Amino acid sequence: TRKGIIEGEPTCCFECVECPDGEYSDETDASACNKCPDDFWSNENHTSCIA
Amino acid sequence: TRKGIIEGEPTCCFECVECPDGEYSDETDASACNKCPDDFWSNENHTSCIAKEIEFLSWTEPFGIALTLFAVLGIFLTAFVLGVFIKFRNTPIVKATNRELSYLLLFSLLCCFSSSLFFIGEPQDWTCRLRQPAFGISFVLCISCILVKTNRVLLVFEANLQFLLVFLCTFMQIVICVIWLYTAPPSSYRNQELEDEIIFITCHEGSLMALGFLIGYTCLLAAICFFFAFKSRKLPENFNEAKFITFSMLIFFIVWISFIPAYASTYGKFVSAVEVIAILAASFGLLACIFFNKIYIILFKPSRNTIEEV
Amino acid sequence: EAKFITFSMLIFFIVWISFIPAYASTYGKFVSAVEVIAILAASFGLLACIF
Ligand SMILES: CC(C)CCC[C@@H](C)[C@H]1CC[C@H]2[C@@H]3CC=C4C[C@@H](OC(=O)CCC(=O)O)CC[C@]4(C)[C@H]3CC[C@]12C
Ligand SMILES: COc1cccc([C@@H](C)NCCCc2ccccc2Cl)c1
Ligand SMILES: [Ca+2]
Ligand SMILES: [Ca+2]
Repeated sequence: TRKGIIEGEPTCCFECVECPDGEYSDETDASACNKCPDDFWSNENHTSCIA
Repeated sequence: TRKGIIEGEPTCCFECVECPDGEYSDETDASACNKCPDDFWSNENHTSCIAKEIEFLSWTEPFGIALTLFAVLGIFLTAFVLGVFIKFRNTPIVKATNRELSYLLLFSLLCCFSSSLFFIGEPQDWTCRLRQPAFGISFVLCISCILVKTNRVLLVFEANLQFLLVFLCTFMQIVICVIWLYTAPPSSYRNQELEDEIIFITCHEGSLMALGFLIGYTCLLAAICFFFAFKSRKLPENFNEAKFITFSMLIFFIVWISFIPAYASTYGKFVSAVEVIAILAASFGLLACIFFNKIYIILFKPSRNTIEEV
Repeated sequence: EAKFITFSMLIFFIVWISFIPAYASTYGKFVSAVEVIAILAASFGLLACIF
């Protein structure tokens, strides 16, 4: 999951937005969703890459 | 495009990240992506909601035009043969084989050819309710006419009656169709489980059990016809019509056994096309393998149109 | 062997035409399976009818 902006609120106030398919997030409090490399795709849970 | 937080930097500072596929952003400076609604999909710029493409076997698709052309050819050929038996109604060849059965069979072949047309176009609820029953009933009526036209078949039932055989053989499958259409009728089903940019229109059979009974009864009748025609093929009665019935049943089985892999391995609109082809093929087989020879003798080389020859 | 030649070529045409709506819209292993089935059906039709 990535962080999303609530406009009118400080930067520490974010919402959790599911990563789109093909993009993974393997960390906690990651700003953007990381794209999988070539010949690789995001899991069902979008947490890493599987070939 | 949407705004993305930079680590350690205030809200005013943000990175522009293009909208994911499927979602769109209409207003500028949007903090989040909005999923396109149902029936709608993201455009090429992720800014608008383009209606998802609707896929079905179209009448203007090359497959649709071609299969309609061939079905119309079959209709014209069946009308041709029926008109030839009407013009030379009382010639010995038309008289020998029961001509009322011949008209019934040709009407049934017209119905078989016309049943394929219920597979081209956008599937409606009544269309999906009518598709399988129509071909099933029409082709069972054809097989029944052929089954009473062969030999050692009228006799075994007797131990006219021709219409009794054809009526029961069609009526059992009509009962199947009524039970199916009353209990679990088919319908039309918009699928989004295929490619997500497309809504694909299917027919939803109420139960594959009723479809299985329909197909199995249509196959059992043809198998009985083939089995009885096999033991009569050497007879030259009615211009070797027993061996020509054998040929028609063999074509039926070739067409409907080459249909299982063709149906299973087909995905998308063209699945309906598969069915059409099979239908057409079977019908054509029957027509030719039952009629054309005789028709030739009726119209060309009429010297064989004698009681001795037939 | 007129009927046998005729039915060999009928099996050929019928099998290959039934697979036109499949070959037109399919991808992956199913394409190769379609090709193998068509080849095996035409070959078996010739073998059977002729011999
Ligand atoms: C829709 C498309 C794909 C099919 C087009 C083929 C049929 C409409 C016609 C064209 C050739 C016809 C065949 C041409 C020749 C014969 C020979 C004929 O053999 C004979 O025993 C006749 C003997 C004689 O000539 O007196 C039997 C019918 C048959 C198979 C005909 C059956 C009907 C056929 C297959
Ligand atoms: C073989 O004789 C027949 C008797 C009735 C109908 C038909 C054809 C025109 N449709 C088959 C229906 C195709 C089918 C098969 C399995 C599961 C779903 C579906 Cl959709 C042939
Ligand atoms: Ca504030
Ligand atoms: Ca700072």
